[PDB]
Amino acid sequence: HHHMSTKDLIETCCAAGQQWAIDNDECQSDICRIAQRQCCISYLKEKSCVAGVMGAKEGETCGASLYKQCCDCCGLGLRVRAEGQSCESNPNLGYPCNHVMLSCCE
Amino acid sequence: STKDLIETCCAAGQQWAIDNDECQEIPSDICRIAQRQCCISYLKEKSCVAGVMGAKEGETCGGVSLYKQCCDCCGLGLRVRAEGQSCESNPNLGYPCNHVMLSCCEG
Amino acid sequence: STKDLIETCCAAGQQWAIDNDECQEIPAQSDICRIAQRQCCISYLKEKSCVAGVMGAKEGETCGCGVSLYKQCCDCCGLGLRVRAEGQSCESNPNLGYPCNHVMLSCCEG
Amino acid sequence: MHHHHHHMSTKDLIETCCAAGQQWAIDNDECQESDICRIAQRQCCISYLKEKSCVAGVMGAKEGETCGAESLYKQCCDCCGLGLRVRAEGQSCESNPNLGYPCNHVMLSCCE
Amino acid sequence: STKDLIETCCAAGQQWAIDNDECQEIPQSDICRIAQRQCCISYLKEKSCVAGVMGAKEGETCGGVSLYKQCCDCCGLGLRVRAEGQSCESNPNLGYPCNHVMLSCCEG
Amino acid sequence: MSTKDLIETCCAAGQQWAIDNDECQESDICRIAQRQCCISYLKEKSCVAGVMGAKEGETCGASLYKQCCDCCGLGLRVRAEGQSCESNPNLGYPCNHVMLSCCE
Amino acid sequence: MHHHHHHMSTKDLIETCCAAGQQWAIDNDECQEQSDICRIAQRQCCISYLKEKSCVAGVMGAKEGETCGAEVSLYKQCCDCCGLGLRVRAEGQSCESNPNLGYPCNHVMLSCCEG
Amino acid sequence: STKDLIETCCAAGQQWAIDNDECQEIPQSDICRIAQRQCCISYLKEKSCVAGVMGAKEGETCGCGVSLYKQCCDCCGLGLRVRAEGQSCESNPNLGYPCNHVMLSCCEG
Repeated sequence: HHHMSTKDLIETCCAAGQQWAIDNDECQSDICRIAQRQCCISYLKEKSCVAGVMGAKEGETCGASLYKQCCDCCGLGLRVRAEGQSCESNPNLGYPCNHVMLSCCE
Repeated sequence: STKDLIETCCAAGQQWAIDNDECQEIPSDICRIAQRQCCISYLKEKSCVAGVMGAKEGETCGGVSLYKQCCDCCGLGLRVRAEGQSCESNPNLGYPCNHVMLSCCEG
Repeated sequence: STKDLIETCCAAGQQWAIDNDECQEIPAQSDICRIAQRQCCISYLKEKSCVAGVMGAKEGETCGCGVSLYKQCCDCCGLGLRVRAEGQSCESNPNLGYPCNHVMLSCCEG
Repeated sequence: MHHHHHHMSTKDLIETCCAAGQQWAIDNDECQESDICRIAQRQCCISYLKEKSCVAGVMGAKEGETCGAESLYKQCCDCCGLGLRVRAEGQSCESNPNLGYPCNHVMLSCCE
Repeated sequence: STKDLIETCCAAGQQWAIDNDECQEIPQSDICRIAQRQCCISYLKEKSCVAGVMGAKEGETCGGVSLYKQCCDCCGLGLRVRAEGQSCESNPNLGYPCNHVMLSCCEG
Repeated sequence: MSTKDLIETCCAAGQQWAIDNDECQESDICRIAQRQCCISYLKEKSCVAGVMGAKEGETCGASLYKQCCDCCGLGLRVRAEGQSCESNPNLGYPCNHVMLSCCE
Repeated sequence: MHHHHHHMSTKDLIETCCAAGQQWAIDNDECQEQSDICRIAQRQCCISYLKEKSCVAGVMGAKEGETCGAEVSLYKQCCDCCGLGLRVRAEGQSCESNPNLGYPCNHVMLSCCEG
Repeated sequence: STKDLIETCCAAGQQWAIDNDECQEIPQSDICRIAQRQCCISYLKEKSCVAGVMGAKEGETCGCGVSLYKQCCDCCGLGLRVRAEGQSCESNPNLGYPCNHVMLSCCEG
């Protein structure tokens, strides 16, 4: 077994997952596995998203993915800003698209 | 305007999500991006809400579906609440997992 | 239980309201659940739009198949404001309905 | 141009136009019918029709009528039906303010 | 005299407006043709404007030389302000006759 | 925003749109005020150009350019004949005003 | 969201949920039936009731000559353990507590041996 | 004698439990088989129970085998929570054995 509350186990397994994501670029007792996987995936998602945003700002192609999603959503904001128009929050775009579009627009 | 075009193409995307339950064969870059993103967001939020309800109903938790993710994350919050403990925000869990865990933990 | 199902489906409805600004296309499901979902979705949007409406009126905005009470609560608040502005006290008028009466009184008193 | 001016207080105007609205609702079943007056008229007109349709809805549910598919008739029928189903299961009614007004009140009344 | 010719040709233009509801067709001197056309257009404009004002006051949806829509819209501005218990302010940027019509509808 | 302020705001936007772009394609209250102030600006500008055209001896054509050019031309022709100007309100606005101004 | 809160002590909640569990066991023979405290107490009291009942049936089974079974319910266990005590008694030997048999086997063996 | 056979087969069962952590394939008279199985199960039950209790005291939150790990952890947890509230422990035999005993033990100090 383990000798740890459910809250502490979540914290512990979350940190392990993040650490696994940093160590390896992939996310390969149920409570622990869920927290591990979720924190692993979130780290890789946020990283790919930030790379995507930087890609758009640098003029790089988004492709044809959180890289692509964040690149495209940043591109929306850039194009609006380029037209001299003000940015408006559109929650229908979802997360993180809306936030990314606004950030790139402002 | 670009703002109105986004709104228009966003509504088309939502409508496509309702009609087909997928965003793969969806039909300017601005329009295509807004369509796809609003299509995906709709399916994500729908599957997430279903997932939360699943967890509260005692279902086993186990494309764009957040059914499993939201079910799992809700389940974290429920288990902590069931132990009489308070939950703490953990942004490392990501979105919407953190928010869903907290919501399920605090009622 | 039915009570827990109502709570569960109610929270789903509220969550749907927060996520999308509508309850018309709220997505193998029981009537009890569908009713609670829709009703909690609508209540959330009504209360939110109402509070926004009240703030609108107090900030000097002139209001004059959805569920928004923006306009209603703005107008009803405006009634109370105008009475207050004339130095008069308000009187409860339940015929105005809910939440118009309550909102008018609240805006009339302070 | 000459016009007829009146100097009725806002409070009195609200009362007056409210009574007119209610009376219009009673006379005709629609609310097609100064901003102060128009708001009070419409709101009192609509409240009357809403309360009436709501009470009809409650009676509908208690009689076993269908509420409709996918309106205050329908809303109050559905909300009453929640309370009825809970009562039918032998369970006690719990206030749920999240259901809003008048749904919560109607659910409780039909439950108890 | 030129003054009398203007009056004469002006009355002809008004008459043409009444008869035919347009000013494209001419029923001779530049002075006369100009006065005819201008008085024809003015008559149709003022008529359509007054109809537009009445439309707005009667609750009609608003909307060539016709000012029906313009005067209906501009009246509607004044009505809405009046309905809110506020006084109107002259705004010359609205142009003529929009400003005048808005004010008239706002005052009563 | 109050209705009065919204009218002012949307009016100024319309004028600004007219100045920026030479056309008026661009709440109902806001859209009406925008369009009306846009159109008035373009109308007054074309009218003033028309008046200047007439005074410079330019042809009016065979439009507020043409209207104001023609109306100015009435006043010019009366003045040229040595006759005094008389207000004729039946000519309407701005024709009457323009004719008088060009006549005096 | 509005929620209904209650503030019952842990001790009272245990008592309450324990009584519910026992009642459920009496009403229905399963223990399938929101806080962990309540769920634990309910389940434990439900299962204990069914265990003690099946055990007593098992003891009576052994005394009546019934087969215990082969290879929640303590029917078999208590029947077998009673049978141990009966066989010792049948040999004219005195009963000796053997705690290694565990609970309730030891107690049941002794009772059947002496009784 | 029957008594000695019980003791013998009981010790075999215990020994099997110590060697392997199971009694499902416990490898002959009925008396012997019963004693073997029962002593095997009791040993694993008591062991898992004591581990469970220690788990709860060390801050673990536990809420078709023979393990009492979870049961004894949960029951200990009841006693701990009551003690943590400053309240006195009350015996509740309806909780059964060993839940009641374990709850009390964890409650008292």
